[PDB]
Amino acid sequence: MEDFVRQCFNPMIVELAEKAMKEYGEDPKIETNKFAAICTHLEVCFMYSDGGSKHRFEIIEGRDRIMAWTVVNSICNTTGVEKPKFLPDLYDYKENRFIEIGVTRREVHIYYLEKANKIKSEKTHIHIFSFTGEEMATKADYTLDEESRARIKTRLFTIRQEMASRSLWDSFRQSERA
Ligand SMILES: [Mn+2]
Ligand SMILES: [Mn+2]
Repeated sequence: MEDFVRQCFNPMIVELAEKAMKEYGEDPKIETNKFAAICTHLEVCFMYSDGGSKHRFEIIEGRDRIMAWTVVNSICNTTGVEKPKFLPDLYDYKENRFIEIGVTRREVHIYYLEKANKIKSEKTHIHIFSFTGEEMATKADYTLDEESRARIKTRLFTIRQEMASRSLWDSFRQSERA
């Protein structure tokens, strides 16, 4: 799986994932499913931010904590949107709302509720993807066009298929915890 991750994801995503794991004392060479999951999540966030009009989204995920909060606080100050308790993933300048993105190995509805429960926000939009083509977004409002969403859904399916071909998928699929 470590070899899979390093050949599947671009070096910027892999570096960010390694850093995120080491910040919690986790070794990417040992907790390789986690390594894969973090990379997938980052890749989805960046894909999502590329799917709108130029300048539609601000990326928050993947930034160091200080810069992430600087971005969040700046946006809150200039738009008056409520300050979230936890860092979200993106800000949507069109809809004027923060976005929390999730990618799940279980099922989109359970992950959606867990995420709703964690952030406890009246205002932050949630969008969840699976590796088998399901999605689930707050108020069935999927933000992006069918084409952009299809690209994300296809990418995750492709990752799943590659894992399966290497006999990595069944361990990976069963590795997410409530
Ligand atoms: Mn995040
Ligand atoms: Mn997220």
